[PDB]
Amino acid sequence: SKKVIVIAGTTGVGKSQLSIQLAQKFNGEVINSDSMQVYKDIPIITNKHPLQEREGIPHHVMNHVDWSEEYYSHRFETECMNAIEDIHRRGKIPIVVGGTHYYLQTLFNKRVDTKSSERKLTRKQLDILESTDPDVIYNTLVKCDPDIATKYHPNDYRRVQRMLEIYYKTGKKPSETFNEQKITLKFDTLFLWLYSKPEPLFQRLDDRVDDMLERGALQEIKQLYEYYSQNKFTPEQCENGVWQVIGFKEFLPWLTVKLEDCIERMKTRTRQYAKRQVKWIKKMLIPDIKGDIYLLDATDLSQWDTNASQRAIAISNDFISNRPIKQERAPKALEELLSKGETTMKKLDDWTHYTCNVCRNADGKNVVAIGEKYWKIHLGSRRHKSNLKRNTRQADFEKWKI
Amino acid sequence: SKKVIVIAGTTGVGKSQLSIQLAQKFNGEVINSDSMQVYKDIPIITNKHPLQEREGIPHHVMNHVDWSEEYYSHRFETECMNAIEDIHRRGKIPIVVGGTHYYLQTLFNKRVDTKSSERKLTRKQLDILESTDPDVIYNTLVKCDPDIATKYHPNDYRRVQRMLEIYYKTGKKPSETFNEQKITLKFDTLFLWLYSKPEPLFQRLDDRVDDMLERGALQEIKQLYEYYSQNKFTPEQCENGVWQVIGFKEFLPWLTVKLEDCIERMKTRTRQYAKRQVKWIKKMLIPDIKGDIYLLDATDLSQWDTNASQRAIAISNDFISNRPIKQERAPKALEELLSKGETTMKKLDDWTHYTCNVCRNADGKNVVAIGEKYWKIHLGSRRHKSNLKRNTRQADFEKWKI
RNA sequence: CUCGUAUGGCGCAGUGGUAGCGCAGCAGAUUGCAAAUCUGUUGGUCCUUAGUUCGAUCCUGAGUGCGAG
RNA sequence: CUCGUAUGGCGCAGUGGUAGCGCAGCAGAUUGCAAAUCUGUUGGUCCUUAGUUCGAUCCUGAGUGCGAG
Ligand SMILES: [Mg+2]
Ligand SMILES: [Mg+2]
Ligand SMILES: [Mg+2]
Ligand SMILES: [Mg+2]
Ligand SMILES: [Zn+2]
Ligand SMILES: [Zn+2]
Repeated sequence: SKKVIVIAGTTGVGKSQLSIQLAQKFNGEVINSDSMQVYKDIPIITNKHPLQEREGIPHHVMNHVDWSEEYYSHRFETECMNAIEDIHRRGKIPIVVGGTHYYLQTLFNKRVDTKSSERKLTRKQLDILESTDPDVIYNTLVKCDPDIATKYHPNDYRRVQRMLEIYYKTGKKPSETFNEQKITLKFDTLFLWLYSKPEPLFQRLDDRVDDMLERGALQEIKQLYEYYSQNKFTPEQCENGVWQVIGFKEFLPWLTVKLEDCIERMKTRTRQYAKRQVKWIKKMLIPDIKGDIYLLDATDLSQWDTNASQRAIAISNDFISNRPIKQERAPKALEELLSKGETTMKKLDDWTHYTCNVCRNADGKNVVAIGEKYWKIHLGSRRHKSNLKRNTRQADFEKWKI
Repeated sequence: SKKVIVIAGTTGVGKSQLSIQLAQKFNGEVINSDSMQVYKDIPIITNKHPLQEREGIPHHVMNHVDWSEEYYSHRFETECMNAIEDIHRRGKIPIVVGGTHYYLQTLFNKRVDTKSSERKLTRKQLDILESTDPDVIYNTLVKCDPDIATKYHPNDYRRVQRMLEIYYKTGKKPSETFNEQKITLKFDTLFLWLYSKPEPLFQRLDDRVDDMLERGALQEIKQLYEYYSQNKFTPEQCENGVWQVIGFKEFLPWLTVKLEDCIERMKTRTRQYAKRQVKWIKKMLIPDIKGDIYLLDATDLSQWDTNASQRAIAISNDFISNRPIKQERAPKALEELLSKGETTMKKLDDWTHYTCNVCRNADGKNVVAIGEKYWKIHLGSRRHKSNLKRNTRQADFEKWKI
């Protein structure tokens, strides 16, 4: 009965705090899921409650990757899948905690294997793959497997390129692979959503940036700018590694109310990450695991012990005890959060493309709407209204000539 | 990949009526589950849509059994599995329905493989298995694997006996087998719960019995008593076959007011089945498939086309189209029906046994409560109150003699 | 006119001293029998009355409801 | 009292004919980069008021808040 407990949510609710209670209380090792904490030390700014608070619970896939390195999906795909191994073969229950919920796709069938195949990537194929022009690599995909071709935009470099590579290396179009995909989840899992109202969670996430300088956010980033030298690397790769952490790039140009230049920006970047996190849980995660998840009202921190702690244990208990849970799944307060309307409903289903002939971006290309709902939006945007007006307006230069 | 569309619900909405609407628009075979439709003709009373409005839709597992045969959970566990095969390899899709929701338990990993190891039980083992006394075969189980032993009552013949046979034939205790059981479901499934209010569904189920005589319920049962005469199946083989169908035993005295004797009884038996059906879906099915099911308000039959038909297609559609459904999963009206409280909550979790020393049934044995909740109930039942009262009295006289 | 019977929603057992069984109902169970099987439990205080009595559902008479020649 | 000056949520441009830019904010995508990357979009009656001009956000008269001796 390979069971696995997963804690999802925005930072500022107590995930790395609950993962501790649900650790010894049920014998488990906590795995990480932050495309930041994996980088050697440099805590505080990268968030990670002091070691003397992990209650001796062996964490995995975190604090080990070197600054002058890059962390990708695959990396976690194996490093995580691996930690689960050890934790399992040790009668201990894994507890995956993390903000990059994209990585949660590993805990269940959703990845495309691309290594066991030796499809000789002929020169002609690579030239198309490693092409400088985005539309030429797209049209190629449009031909072979036009299905998946529509699910993406002709400007989605990373995406279109990824799909074609799959068609080439595996031979079998990626459209079919998905049409007959397991989608099931490995190891019986228990998803816990430790959510918190936006307004408060925001006020907290900001006072968290303030009191973040006191703990030594200064030295943190300062010790970060130090590694910046003795190596040198222009923004050609100095914006994809530890560099992303909130506080580095903010004081980067401020080191070649001037304080606000970095303060307000930091507090902003934080919220953005949060907002997206929620979006991914609501539009991706939840819908995929078919609304099977348990919310935890973390809005009021003065009731966390009863609204998130106590509640968590109970739920987590029956989960491990192989006994069906009796918990309502979500407090009446945060009830709509799981409703199809606040989740799956926000998804996209109409992929039919649309092209506006009277509008185009800087790249010269005409605008490309995807979906009736959105195609109709463009046709109503000031943009379209203006181009359409000065169009029929530049035409009125004929009446005054004929 | 291979998908299936089950249709649960009592017998007073249109499960068979809708199983057709979908089986066509989405191309599929309607696998039956009702343990009554699986008998040569005799439909007018065993209920099963006539070929008239059949619209040439293929129906499996039904009408293939003869009056003289005892159908069980295995013959279905095989026939169904086979029927689905054909459908899956014929460019179609299984549209399973049925009334005996128990059998649907086969649509996933649950049962044990007590076939591979056809090990022969030593005389000593069989003697214990095929014992006449229920407590002696139970104590045996209490010893080897006391875990599963508590999940049952010392009077649960069929149950306790079945568990022991699993321990013997497989060697591995049934307690562990369940503690590490898949529980997952084979083939992506879509459960549709075509429910309807109790009051109305009852009024309908009864006018159903009335107009049931007109279609020829008389000849139906009459042609049933005819098969009775041959070999004249004594009350030995009268509860293991078509015999149990409504009308048979009901009108047995009408062939050895006198009309109500069978009328009221019939209408009653009907409701009983319905009530239990709902309970199984609410306490068993739903909880198991983790509240993943779609209700369909069939209370008002004047809105069926919109509340059950239209709605069903839509949901069914995205299901097959491999697109996550956007349907609210259950109309605000019938909302509590899926709530943990109206389902999983009704389950039993405290299995600790309890014995009353002042109470015993006809079998002589003392009462055996299972679970605090219920142990406390017994301690307050009139039964206990009386035995406890007439006890202190016929025991206080001794306290008087001296 | 002759005679028994006249108890939980219905069909029944039963004792001078304060009551039961099955059906139904409610409820739990269900990992080859599930329209089966198992388990628990809510309803009467014995048609009405006056007496017979230390006290009657069970005793006597009667008003009354059914069963018969 | 004499001069600067107020343009969408924040900061800035800008033209005689009825407006932009960066940043926020909102929305969609995501099956080896995801704190990435891609795509779409809502905000102002250009301070108030009165005039020359056919036209006023940009010219002129004061009007009001803000800043300057
Ligand atoms: Mg933390
Ligand atoms: Mg007396
Ligand atoms: Mg003044
Ligand atoms: Mg922006
Ligand atoms: Zn346009
Ligand atoms: Zn008792």
